[PDB]
Amino acid sequence: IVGGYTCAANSIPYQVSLNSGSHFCGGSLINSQWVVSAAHCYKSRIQVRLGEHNIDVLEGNEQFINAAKIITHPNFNGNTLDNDIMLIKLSSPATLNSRVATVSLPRSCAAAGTECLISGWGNTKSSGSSYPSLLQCLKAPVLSNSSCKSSYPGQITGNMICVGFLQGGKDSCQGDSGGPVVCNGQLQGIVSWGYGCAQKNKPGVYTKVCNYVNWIQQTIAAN
Ligand SMILES: [Ca+2]
Repeated sequence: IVGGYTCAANSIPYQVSLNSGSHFCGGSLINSQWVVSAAHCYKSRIQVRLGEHNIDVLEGNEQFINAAKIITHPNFNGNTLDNDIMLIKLSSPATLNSRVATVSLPRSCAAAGTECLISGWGNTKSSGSSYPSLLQCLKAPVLSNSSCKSSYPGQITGNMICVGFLQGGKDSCQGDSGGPVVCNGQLQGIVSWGYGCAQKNKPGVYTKVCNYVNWIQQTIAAN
């Protein structure tokens, strides 16, 4: 997250880190046995780390649980990033408490202008690199389809939204991928793609979760 602030410890209790030796992408817990993330973050072995704030220190709130099943959307397209969404089933259920909690799926899609909270342990610099140990937060609004499609002509499908700022300076980046965009208590976005991070006139683009509630529910019931 570029241009953000350090979240209060354990204030984002549905955020997960996906780990394969080290943190590589984010995710959100949506029920006790299932995490949702981005399909472009796919790898064959993943450990899910819940209850994290500082990813470099063991703090005593953490649960580390191995993924048992990894399911990418059947129509994910690696060229356009359409349908960039993946579900992970945990090998044993997470135990829900004050530091580990689910986030609701969306009851409807969101209005332009809606304010949201984006979080993750991705890159924090817009020139260079630096990955933080402490979770970072950023508040940003859903952009109208007009501002989003003008930024990326021909590249925005019906399953994508833009959230962020056209002046640059504040955005998600590498390592935030798969993490949550939560607006009025509902998971509306998954960090997906963009041109660079925090560039003027190039806001982040996010998978539009309100189109996938049926797929998520049907996949959970079947597995
Ligand atoms: Ca920790």
